[PDB]
Formats: sequence, structure tokens, C-alpha cells
Amino acid sequence: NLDIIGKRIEKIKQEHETSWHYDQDHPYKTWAYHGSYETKQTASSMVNGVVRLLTKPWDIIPMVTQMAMTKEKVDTRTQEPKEGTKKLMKITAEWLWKELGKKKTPRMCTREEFTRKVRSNAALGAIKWKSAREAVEDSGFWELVDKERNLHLEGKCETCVYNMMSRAIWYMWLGARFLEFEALGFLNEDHWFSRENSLSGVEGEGLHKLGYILRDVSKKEGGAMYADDTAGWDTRITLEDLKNEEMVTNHMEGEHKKLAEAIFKLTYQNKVVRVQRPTTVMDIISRRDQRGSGQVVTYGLNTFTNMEAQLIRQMEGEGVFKSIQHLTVTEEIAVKNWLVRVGRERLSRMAISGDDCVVKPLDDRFASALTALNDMGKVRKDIQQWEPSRGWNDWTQVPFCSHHFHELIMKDGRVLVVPCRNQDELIGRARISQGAGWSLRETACLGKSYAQMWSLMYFHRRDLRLAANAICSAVPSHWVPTSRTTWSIHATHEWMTTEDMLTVWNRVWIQENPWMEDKTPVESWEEIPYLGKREDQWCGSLIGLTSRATWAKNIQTAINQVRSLIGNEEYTDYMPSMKRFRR
Ligand SMILES: CC1CCN(C(=O)c2cc3ccccc3o2)CC1
Ligand SMILES: [Cl-]
Ligand SMILES: [Zn+2]
Ligand SMILES: [Zn+2]
Repeated sequence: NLDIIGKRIEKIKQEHETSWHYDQDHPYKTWAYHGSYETKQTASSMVNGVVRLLTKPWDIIPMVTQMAMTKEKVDTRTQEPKEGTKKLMKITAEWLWKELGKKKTPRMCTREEFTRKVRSNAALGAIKWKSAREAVEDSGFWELVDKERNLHLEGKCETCVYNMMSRAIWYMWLGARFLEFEALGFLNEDHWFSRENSLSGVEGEGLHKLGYILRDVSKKEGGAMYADDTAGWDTRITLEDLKNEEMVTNHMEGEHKKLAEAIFKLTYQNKVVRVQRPTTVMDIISRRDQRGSGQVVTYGLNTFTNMEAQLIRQMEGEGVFKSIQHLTVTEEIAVKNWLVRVGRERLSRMAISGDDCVVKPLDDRFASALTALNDMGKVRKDIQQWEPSRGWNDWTQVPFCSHHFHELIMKDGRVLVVPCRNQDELIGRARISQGAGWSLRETACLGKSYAQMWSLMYFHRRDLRLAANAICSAVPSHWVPTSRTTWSIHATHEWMTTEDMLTVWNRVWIQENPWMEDKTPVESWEEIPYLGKREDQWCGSLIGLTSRATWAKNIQTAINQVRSLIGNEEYTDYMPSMKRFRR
């Protein structure tokens, strides 16, 4: 307890000795409260004016406009699983880390890799120096990391504290993030959750492949496809989950092993967190369970634990084991022989991205196999605890990573599987920018990032192909796309480029696409088809409305408004790539 968190707690008390007070009005039951000190401090969503001026019909659609305006889950506790549950989880975790390790070598990530990440600008969740980029050069920072690092090898921790701010993001100081990245970065940096290595994973696949992947799961013999979301996944990670995740250190050696064992032991299985309570004060609270790590390591361990949970739900539906209460010795033998005999085949029946999953089990007994899943604390969202899962019968209706997928037949008979979501969501997200101080140039370059993503991923939506052409016509041709349209770890961001978008489309959808046999290049945007007119309207298209027809017909006036604001620059007209503007 305080033997592991004490140093951190006592160090904080000393930097706020003037203010320290053991309050009696602390709203913590499940979190252990330690003390409080004086604070005075808090970034809301800003609108992107380039995208808004070029999407005027949506200015009167509340689903779009409300996206730009702007607890009882973090302060709960999960029961400890039954003994049979613990046994299933240890055996499956042991086996899963062995499978993920067969063709990969755990290894430390480097200052250099971390330096390039911050220099290339990435979302690490950080807080003497003001910018992360500057701290990477001030050797004093690296001496602070060295100081901490040697404490970790001594099995102690001084500065690895969380700043808390169905979401809450646990920021840490850049040095705390370096040491996490050094010890566990390999999981993401070397693609341990790729489909090739994990069979169930989709890390680095890209949104152009997820649909083809769901269609390949559909080709397997079995029952419905199940996509049960969990109710607040990060808050349901048990210390037993944290202990099965830690068994990755069993595959490590030397310094690496000691560094990873201390991240698990001292930051994950024992946390210290500063919450900013308006009543304002800074509470120093602690706890052993729940997820609280870097977003990228959180993705990897979520995928791992979810892969484990879903194989165990599959075992339960196949009657590999009778009850979670206690596992017989012969049932343990059976679970292992099951894993050895068909583990890899059953991983390939899944697509898993963090807390999100699609399972095509052997048959529909999976639907009522709920005891292990509820007893692991992975309670399904929006359905009665003991009510059977509603499956899907068509892979084109299954939700995954906030998308559904359409089969789209090109004029030449070749078959695209394309991602899609309600168009109000796509336009509402492109109208939002994060953070302060953006120039008009930076704003335009973020608008251009969204526009190129739409041209590559959502070309089949009439309204997004037109708006993407308008935005690319309205931003200087040579200005480079900036920021991130998305942070999804499945994403590959082929739209972040100044290459010609028809050249990228051909590479992504034809040349590099293993589901396309005939590699005949497409020569024009007119060869590239749309969803049916009715399919387009069902997924939120404004085609057949008057506001939309005025917008499309007068698009060159909206393009000219934005060109006049940006000023006298080199622009290209992309509207003639569409038939209706081709004179
Ligand atoms: C649900 C149906 C969609 C097609 N309809 C149109 O009126 C239409 C098609 C179209 C294509 C491009 C620009 C405007 C457009 O309007 C009828 C209703
Ligand atoms: Cl269905
Ligand atoms: Zn530490
Ligand atoms: Zn759709």
C-alpha cells in the first residue's frame, strides 16, 4: 500500500506543505483518499471556419451543430471473479501471450523513437519546460528520467502520478510517459496486435480493410455475428486482469524485464491520481484496479484482455467447462487441449479493437453464454444482465469501430468493401478543431486533412465527394494537410499527403488491396461509384433537399468566399473531376 505509493504521496505533500489538509468531506468510497491542497486552474471544442463555410446546408441540422457545443463510473468497484473464472483467465492469458510471442521479440523502445514521436507531434497524454519538444533536448529532463528509471530498477517510484481530467484521460508528466513507452511501447511499435500476428486484432489495418476483414469472418461456418459493447470497459478492468496482462514480462529479460515489471507493479496495479474537485481543491487519491495508462498501451492491453474474455465466452458456448464456481482438474486439461486444438481457429472468428469486438462463434449457444462474461465484470451495455445477446445475420449491418460496411460494385464488376457512418457524424467532426492559437493557414490545412480522408474513405457518399472537392479547391494546392482527422490505432492515414488523391485511391483500393485480383488502374473519379441514391439518403445524405441543390449548383461562390479570406495564393479547381461540373 503506502509502501509503494507513500514516496509519491509524501513528495506531493512537501511541495504543498502550506495548504495540506485531511478533508472529511471527500466524495470517495472506492478510491482511497489521502489528502488535499489549494489549486486555481481549469479547452473546449472550437469550430473550423473553412469546413463550416463549405458545408452551409448543415448549419440548420441540429445533429451536426450540437456536436460543437459543451463521474458515476470511475467511483465504482468490480467484485473479484470466482475461482473457476480466475483459472480460465490465467490459462487463456498464459496461452495468448505465448501465441502473440511466437514470431515477435519483446524489446525496449528508445529515447530516439520517443524523441521522433514528439518531434513528429503525437498524442502521448502529457502536461520547467512548456512544450514536450523542448524537454526532449534539455538533458536535465533525461536526468529526471534517469533518476526515476534507477528508482524503478530499485522497485520504487517517486514522480509517476496521474492527472485525471464515458471518457476521462489520465495525463502524466512526459518522463512518466517515456518510461511506460520504453517498457511496453514494443506492443504497438512492433504490431503485436496485427491481424497477421494476433489473428483477432486489426491494429494498423486501416478503415479500407476492416470491411473486407468482417466479410472474411462472415465466410466461416457458424451462427450470427455478435457485437456486444461493454458498459465502461476501462472502469471494469479487475486487478486479476492487470495480473494476467503483467504475464507479458515472463517473455522479457534483463533490464527490460525489471523496467516492465515496475510499470505494471508501481503505476498500473497501484496508482496515485490528482483530481481537481471544485468544492477548488486537489485530492490525492489511490486505487489498485481499473485501466489507467497511456492511450496506446491501453489500446494494446484492452485488445489483449478482450481477446481473452471473448475466447472464454466462446469456450462457455461450446460447453468446454460446466460452471465458473470451480474448475475440475480434467476441465483445466480440456480448456488447454481446446486452446491447443482450435485456439488459433477461434481467434480468426473475431475482429477486436480495444474494448470493441465482433465474434462469429461456432453456433448461437454463444448468445446465452453469459456467466463467465458477467463474472469477469465485462457486463454488456444496454441489455438485461441475463438476457441473451441479439446477433446480426448480415456482415453489412454489424457495427465495428463506429462504422458499418457496404458492398459496392464498380461499373467494371470489381467489388469494393467501403466504410460508412451517419453523414451527420462525419460533417460534425470535420467542423471541430482542438486547442487554441490556430492561424487561418493551420485551420485550412486541417480542413484539407478531412477533405482528403473523405475522398479516400467516403468517396461513395455524394455529399462528401462534392464537399471534399470544394475544400481541396478552396485551400492552396501545395499547402500540406496537418493534425489528425482521427487517432484510431486501426487507422493508417494514407490521406496525410500532398500526392494526387486519385493516385492514392488507386494504390489503396487497387494496387495494395489483397481482395482485388485485377490491378487495372482507374483513370478518372467518374469510374469510381457511389452507394445507391436511397442507400445514400438512409446513411444521412441531403440529396433531394432544396438547400443541398442550391449548395451544389452555387459551390464555386462558396469556394470563392474561402479563397478571398485566405488571399492571393495558388489554387486548383477540382470540381470538373465530377460529371455535373464537367461543363
Ligand atoms: C431518395 C432519392 C434519391 C434520388 N433523388 C433525387 O432527387 C436526386 C438524386 C441526386 C443525385 C445527385 C444530386 C441530387 C440528386 O437528387 C430522388 C430521391
Ligand atoms: Cl442483420
Ligand atoms: Zn515511477
Ligand atoms: Zn452506410
